[PDB]
Amino acid sequence: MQNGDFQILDYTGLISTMPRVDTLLQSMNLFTEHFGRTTVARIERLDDGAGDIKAV
Amino acid sequence: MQNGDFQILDYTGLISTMPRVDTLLQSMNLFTEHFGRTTVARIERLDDGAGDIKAV
Repeated sequence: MQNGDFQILDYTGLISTMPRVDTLLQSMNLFTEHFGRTTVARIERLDDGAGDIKAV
Repeated sequence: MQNGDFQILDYTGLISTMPRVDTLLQSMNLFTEHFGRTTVARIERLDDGAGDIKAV
């Protein structure tokens, strides 16, 4: 590596830094992946239960 | 050994001591070594990150 016009110098190394990227949620694997075709999706719900019987 | 000029003495060997020499820091092998040619050294640093992609 070149120093001033009439002098030289020795290059040593490179230092690099980058912010951390988190992957905890990815690791936990709580999300299921679906590969569709369109840009619209449907979800179906069906809720059921029961009541109480009165004397007659 | 003789004493004065006509008597004798018993010799009890040598006694020697030396001061401390601490190598705890050196032993850990923390530092690295680089050998070059000139008297002036350069270093280079590179910083990189990421961006917050939005929806369009």
